Amino acid sequence: HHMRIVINGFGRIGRLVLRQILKRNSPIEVVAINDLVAGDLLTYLFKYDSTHGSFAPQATFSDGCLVMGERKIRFLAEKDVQKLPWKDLDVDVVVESTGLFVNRDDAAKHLDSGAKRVLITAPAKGDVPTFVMGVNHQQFDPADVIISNASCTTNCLAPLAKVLLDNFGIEEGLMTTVHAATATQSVVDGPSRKDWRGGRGAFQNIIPASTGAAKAVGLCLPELKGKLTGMAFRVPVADVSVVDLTVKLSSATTYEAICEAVKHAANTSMKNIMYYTEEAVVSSDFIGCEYSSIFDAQAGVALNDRFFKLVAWYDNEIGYATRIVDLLEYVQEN
Amino acid sequence: HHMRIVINGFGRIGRLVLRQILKRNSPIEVVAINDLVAGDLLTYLFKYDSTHGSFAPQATFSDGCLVMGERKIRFLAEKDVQKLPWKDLDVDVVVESTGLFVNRDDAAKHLDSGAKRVLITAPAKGDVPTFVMGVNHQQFDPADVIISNASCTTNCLAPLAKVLLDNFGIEEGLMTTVHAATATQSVVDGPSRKDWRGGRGAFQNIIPASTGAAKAVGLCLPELKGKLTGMAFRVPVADVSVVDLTVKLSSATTYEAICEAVKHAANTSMKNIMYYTEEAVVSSDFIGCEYSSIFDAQAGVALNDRFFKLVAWYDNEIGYATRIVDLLEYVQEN
Amino acid sequence: HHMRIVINGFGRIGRLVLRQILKRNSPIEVVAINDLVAGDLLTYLFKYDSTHGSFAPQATFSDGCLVMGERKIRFLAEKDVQKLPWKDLDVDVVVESTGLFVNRDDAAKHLDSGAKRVLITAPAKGDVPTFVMGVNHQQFDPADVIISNASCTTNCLAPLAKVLLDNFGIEEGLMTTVHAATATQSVVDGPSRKDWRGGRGAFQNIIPASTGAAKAVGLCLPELKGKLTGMAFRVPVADVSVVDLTVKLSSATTYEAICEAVKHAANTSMKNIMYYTEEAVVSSDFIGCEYSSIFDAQAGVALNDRFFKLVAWYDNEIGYATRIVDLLEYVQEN
Amino acid sequence: HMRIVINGFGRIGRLVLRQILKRNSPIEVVAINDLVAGDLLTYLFKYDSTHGSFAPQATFSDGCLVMGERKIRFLAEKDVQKLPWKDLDVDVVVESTGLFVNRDDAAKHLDSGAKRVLITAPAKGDVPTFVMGVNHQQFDPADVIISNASCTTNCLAPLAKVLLDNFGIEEGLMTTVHAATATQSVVDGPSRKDWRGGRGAFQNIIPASTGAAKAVGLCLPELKGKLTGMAFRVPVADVSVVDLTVKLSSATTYEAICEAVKHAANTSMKNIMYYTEEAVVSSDFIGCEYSSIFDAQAGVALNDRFFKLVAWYDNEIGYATRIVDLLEYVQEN
Ligand SMILES: NC(=O)c1ccc[n+]([C@@H]2O[C@H](COP(=O)([O-])OP(=O)(O)OC[C@H]3O[C@@H](n4cnc5c(N)ncnc54)[C@H](O)[C@@H]3O)[C@@H](O)[C@H]2O)c1
Ligand SMILES: NC(=O)c1ccc[n+]([C@@H]2O[C@H](COP(=O)([O-])OP(=O)(O)OC[C@H]3O[C@@H](n4cnc5c(N)ncnc54)[C@H](O)[C@@H]3O)[C@@H](O)[C@H]2O)c1
Ligand SMILES: NC(=O)c1ccc[n+]([C@@H]2O[C@H](COP(=O)([O-])OP(=O)(O)OC[C@H]3O[C@@H](n4cnc5c(N)ncnc54)[C@H](O)[C@@H]3O)[C@@H](O)[C@H]2O)c1
Ligand SMILES: NC(=O)c1ccc[n+]([C@@H]2O[C@H](COP(=O)([O-])OP(=O)(O)OC[C@H]3O[C@@H](n4cnc5c(N)ncnc54)[C@H](O)[C@@H]3O)[C@@H](O)[C@H]2O)c1
Ligand SMILES: [Cl-]
Repeated sequence: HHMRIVINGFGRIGRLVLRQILKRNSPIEVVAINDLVAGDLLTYLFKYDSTHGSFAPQATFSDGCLVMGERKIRFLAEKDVQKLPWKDLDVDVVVESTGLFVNRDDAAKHLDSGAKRVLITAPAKGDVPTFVMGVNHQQFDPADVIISNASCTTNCLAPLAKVLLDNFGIEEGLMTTVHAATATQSVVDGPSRKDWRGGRGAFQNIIPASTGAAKAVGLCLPELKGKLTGMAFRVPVADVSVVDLTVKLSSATTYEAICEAVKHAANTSMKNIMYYTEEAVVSSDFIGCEYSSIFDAQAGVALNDRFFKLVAWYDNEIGYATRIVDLLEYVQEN
Repeated sequence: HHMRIVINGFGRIGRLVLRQILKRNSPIEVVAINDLVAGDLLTYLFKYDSTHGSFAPQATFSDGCLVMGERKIRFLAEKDVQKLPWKDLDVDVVVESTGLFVNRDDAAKHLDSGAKRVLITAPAKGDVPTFVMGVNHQQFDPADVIISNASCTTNCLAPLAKVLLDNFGIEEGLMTTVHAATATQSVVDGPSRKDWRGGRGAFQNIIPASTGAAKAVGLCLPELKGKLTGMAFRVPVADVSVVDLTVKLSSATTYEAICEAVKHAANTSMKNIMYYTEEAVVSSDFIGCEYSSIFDAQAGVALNDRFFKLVAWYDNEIGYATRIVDLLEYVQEN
Repeated sequence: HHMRIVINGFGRIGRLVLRQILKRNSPIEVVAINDLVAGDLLTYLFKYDSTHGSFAPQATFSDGCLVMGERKIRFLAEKDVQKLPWKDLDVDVVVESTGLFVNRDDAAKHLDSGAKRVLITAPAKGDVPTFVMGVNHQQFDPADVIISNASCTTNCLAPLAKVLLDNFGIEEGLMTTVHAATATQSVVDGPSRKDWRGGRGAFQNIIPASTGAAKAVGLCLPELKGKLTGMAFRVPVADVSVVDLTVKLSSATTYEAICEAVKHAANTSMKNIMYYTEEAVVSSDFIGCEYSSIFDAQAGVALNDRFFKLVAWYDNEIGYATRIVDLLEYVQEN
Repeated sequence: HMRIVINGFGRIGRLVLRQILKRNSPIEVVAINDLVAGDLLTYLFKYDSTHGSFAPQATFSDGCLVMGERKIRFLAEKDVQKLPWKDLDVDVVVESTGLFVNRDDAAKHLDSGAKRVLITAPAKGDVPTFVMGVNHQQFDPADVIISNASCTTNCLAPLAKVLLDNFGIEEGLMTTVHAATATQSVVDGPSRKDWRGGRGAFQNIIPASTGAAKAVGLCLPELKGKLTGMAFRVPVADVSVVDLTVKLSSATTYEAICEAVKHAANTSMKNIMYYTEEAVVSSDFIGCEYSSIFDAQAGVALNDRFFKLVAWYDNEIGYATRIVDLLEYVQEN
């Protein structure tokens, strides 16, 4: 009587989603894993992780499956999309995490192959409902067959933006994310058609990049439509990012009142989504942290009673994968 | 009568100051070099540089001097300040680049040892006039015996702030600098009494840090007093930093008009101080660049006709060292 | 009764030694911690670690002590050694991990201040017995008041050398260690009187360095005197190193037989000292690993039946700190 | 003059063009083939994170790389058979994609009209392999498909030849501590050939195999079966170092080795080997054009026959310079 999912794309997100499913003993049953390489190599990448340490030492690859005691997850290596056997496997939700099927027309092919629902682990183009846990996820409708979990940056900015919005109101906001390197970057200078800068050596450079997170916050928080914009800098760390939010609030307030508002949210409405800290934290302190947004109280500054610069950390890998598991469990219960 | 200077602290700044003096064939004569290690080791660090490449292959250390053809610079290794022979060497300006004499009372010890003037290559505490080339350096008075060149970050933000001030006015400004690692940081987690986060491993972490640039810009541009605030993030690159300036202007404008104002300033009032580019630049492209502030036209964003986020690069080593040589030559001419 | 120790130098090794004492619930009682800064900063560095994650979340700094439930460790900040109160604190062993008292005459001052024994966490100059767990530690004499645990590299090479010696004999051995960066290195190019190359930017360079491990192995394994030599390369990783041992054995053998010899030792005589793996391991896979020497079976190569190149990993921080605790527990029982 | 084309405008392809221009070589680059448009390729040629900016007046215009009066046609064909080497007067195709290392793959350039193909990597099959300063004079004008070996082979082979000619070699085991390359990953990902090579390049020391030791046995047949080796990939963007443990055939001293290498660097190995006694680190060789820089102070001696020797090389610039050197030698022969 549990939820049957498959993971399409066993990458950073796909593998860590399975890790988080196992780490919490979720009732979700992972039925199949699809990627481009054989299961023995995927099992290796699942067991060994340069960022998050080793996992499941007893996990083994046997007979085309990932064997973990009695749990057996079927490995697949199909690229034609239409040849995925979701009808035979009775797939409830496809976790679409390849990074290549962000268009709704592309994601709809999983539905044609027998899947009942599709969860895109990235911002999606087209009429795709997008949810951020703790912000607008209760707006999920059982009739939505293709949904998105937004980006990791949106999951960091949106909760903070909601606390500021509900408590003080927002007039204007300009956001910067100092972002860890991701798989789309290059080890040495190479070509990247969509963004030339992104092909430059990932660990030699601070790399400016665009982001849609600020506009995305305007979708799950419609009162913020047209009030936020942003940019990004890619920097040589392998994981963990930070949001730098410069905001003009609608009401006069103090930095203490903002801290108290975020602290109160982290203990109530934003429980397990936002975290509030006053420690002298650095990025590596958040490797493995599962919150969407960790408010850095000592880092922020106030210019006057309406202009502030606020700092919020996030493990762009683990925090996002955990939100995927949270959203899946919410969809099963609705 | 040429200017006779000495370099106190032959570190990143001290060595690159000598490089830039020689690279331009300046009439400034370096009389002595003071540091904690022998001259043979200092000559080695002068000839080989992990960031800026090898320099002066014919340079050699002989008889306690740095021999470069006919130029001979005396090496010193005194730390008690009071034993430095600046009176016998007829020192016009001491380039104070140890990082330890930022207080005016400490820097005044060079004057007691025979120096006529002291230039602190960092923000200074006390009544020390601070100058930014292209912003307020013409306010230098020959009666000023202890002067400062502000920080590298202030030299990047102040020219951009002046252009914005003169053309559109500034109501509010919130600045973030994504800054390269510097010598005060640590290779692995260690203690840093004044700045706990700064002792964490420099190349494992995004490290939040405070900055005095926003307050310093309010001093050399008094119309911006109380209008600017800022913070910093230290990231794993060995050189080159970038200013992220969120500014609300006093009058409505377009992003194109801002670009045109900076472009024109770089060709006129900010000649050899600011540079304007529209190229797809990343940080390593500015290694060796001598400008104080390089406006990145494609990286910036606009929220509306008064609220913008602007991006300006700087080689925190070479750009600052070049401004030191510029300020010395200006002081010499007045 | 139980052993009372103090940690002189609360650095990478000093903190991880305390961490390893607690992780195994050792009967060793840490009575005092001495370093250069106050206990609140030392507590912060103990709780947060860029390389090994956070630890002891309920640990607090209070009244100049490190409070962990009912365990209370006194914090000290004395550097003059002769003013250290080891007589009043009833100190059995000083864990000397500052890196500054490697000479026996310097370490003997801990005895003059009231300590009964000194364990130097580094190679030591003078008549200091040096021990490698699993190789020669049973040669410890209760009369030895100042002892050494050798280097991290010696603790990796010596166990492997012993297995090769006992099974096949060694005619010649030439060792290279590709070593992680350590606290003696620099973030940017700076002066290093003892080692000019070591002052160059730690994360910009492969940096050649000398090593005493090969000679140190010749002391705890006298049959190898004059048969081993070595060098090192420091590379931009924050932790985990690897030994590259080129060895010509005394008798003909196969690479499979070497693997079986090491694997067999790991299950018996070298239990918890050596580990044997055939996995496709990389350096980060050994972060947190407690073995002194992990044999990388698939990475090594054979030239012929007597000349081999063998690969052995070690977490130079955690592996060595664990051996410190192992040596301390052995000394208590003897 | 000699007319060449560059197939694969990557790290090697671009720096080869950079080295041709830096020396004002008579070689004329007729066309450039890659997967992306010329404007992006022009950008990557002008800006380089490792070796700095170059050719500021260069621009992409009318599908060409324009540099004053030089105009290089840009191509973006992947089907090989659709490359117009017959219409062009192509003398040598610089095969630098990394994907056509087999002779059967390289022979397709000949089918399109090219007169010769130079594979910028170790090649499988009956492909003559040359190392400048070691065996390049064995080049035969009848050789239509040739190889320049690897960057690691170009560092090890000159040192091995000096040791071979002066003292003889009994046995040798080589390790290269190697900079990260384009085949690696920024974060942990799949790599079918070498699983370890897909792990995060700048988080890890990564063991890897190498064929350099066997390749030295080809250009120096007296060393066949006497050398073996391995590699460690480490988090630097450029410059690698060879760690050669060798048993020599005759008793000698470390000073005699240094003097032999120093002597070769001044004569037979001029502009191929360099001899230094400075306190060098890897970044000091960024831009260095020698194939093999002997690090005199880093090496150690065990006895009068067993030594461990250290030789640096810029795996990008040194290799690209040897490509241009080999091309200029082939043109004159
Ligand atoms: N990396 C992050 O921090 C992060 C954060 C939030 C969201 N996301 C999003 O998650 C998605 C996955 O990114 P990632 O970081 O895991 O990247 P990744 O490169 O590590 O993972 C993608 C995986 O999909 C596989 N794949 C590629 N083409 C395929 C195909 N046709 N069929 C099946 N499998 C295929 C690849 O082999 C790879 O294992 C992206 O859309 C990304 O934008 C990533
Ligand atoms: N590094 C940058 O990017 C940058 C930019 C702008 C300003 N600055 C400022 O320039 C100053 C120098 O910093 P740096 O980057 O050159 O650091 P650094 O550590 O590289 O240089 C300081 C040098 O002074 C020497 N020194 C220390 N104590 C001394 C003493 N008592 N007498 C003589 N020499 C002594 C040290 O050995 C070292 O060589 C600092 O105040 C810094 O804030 C640096
Ligand atoms: N780092 C490793 O991987 C490793 C491995 C094996 C052995 N070791 C050895 O362990 C020793 C400690 O090295 P580390 O890596 O911990 O370096 P570290 O710099 O991290 O630790 C040294 C600590 O001692 C403190 N200290 C300095 N002078 C002091 C004084 N006079 N009194 C008290 N405290 C003082 C410093 O503040 C610092 O916290 C060294 O001898 C090193 O060679 C290190
Ligand atoms: N990188 C080094 O240090 C080094 C040293 C010695 C030899 N090599 C060899 O040189 C070769 C090139 O490697 P690199 O470092 O330049 O890698 P790279 O990835 O930077 O360059 C390969 C280029 O070829 C292009 N390409 C791919 N498929 C193509 C196709 N079908 N047709 C045309 N162009 C295509 C790619 O877009 C890319 O720009 C490899 O064989 C490598 O082994 C490299
Ligand atoms: Cl007891």
